[PDB]
Amino acid sequence: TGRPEWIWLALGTALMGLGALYFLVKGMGVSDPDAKKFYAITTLVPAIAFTMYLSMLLGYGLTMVPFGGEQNPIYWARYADWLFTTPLLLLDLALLVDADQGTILALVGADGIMIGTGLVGALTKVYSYRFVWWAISTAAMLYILYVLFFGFTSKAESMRPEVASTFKVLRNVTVVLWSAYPVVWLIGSEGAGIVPLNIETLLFMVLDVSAKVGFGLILLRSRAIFG
Ligand SMILES: *C/C=C(C)/C=C/C=C(C)/C=C/C1=C(C)CCCC1(C)C
Repeated sequence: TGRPEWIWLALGTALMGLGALYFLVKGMGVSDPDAKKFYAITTLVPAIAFTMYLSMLLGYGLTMVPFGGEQNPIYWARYADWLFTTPLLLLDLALLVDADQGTILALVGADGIMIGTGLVGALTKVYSYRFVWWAISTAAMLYILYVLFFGFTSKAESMRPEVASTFKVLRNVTVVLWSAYPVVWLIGSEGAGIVPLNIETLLFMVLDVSAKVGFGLILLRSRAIFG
């Protein structure tokens, strides 16, 4: 096939794999129970991303959805990735500030809605309705971000500055990166079709890698993960 976006898919696969292995190696050397916890969660994130990037690289996770008078290429494998990686990242943040079970449940649920409606919208055949689903998915993301900024930050204040400071950074990277996804979707292949798929794939790999390996590197190198 040789689609123009394959190089970005290859680069995404490469970076997710390397990040996974490094986390795995670093994770199985640590003896601390809590640290192990964070390591297992944070290693799984890029591990899942790797498998999906690899699949997409190999020609799977791609479907032609008709709308706008065109046969649009929609990479659905992405949602198969995010469905499990986004809530896991959320869990990492939750465990960090000792969030309550109710909060976590609500965050993971909002996250499920976000990815769920997101895919439904990415698959919808009525052009205008694609944006209705997109709209609901974004509303869910804003809820998650609101909670992370207003809820979590507040509880991270019962933690040690080292932990509060680590969370702030992770929270910040998350707010900035996550905020970008809906915009990429809106102007890319799933939306307005303004930004071409190859470029679109590039933007997604940068955000994905930053949000997983970037996030992991920051979290795992901190002393805040220790019991
Ligand atoms: C490793 C992957 C990460 C951190 C992915 C984050 C993804 C989002 C915040 C995605 C958000 C979306 C919307 C707000 C609406 C349209 C569809 C999505 C799923 C692209």
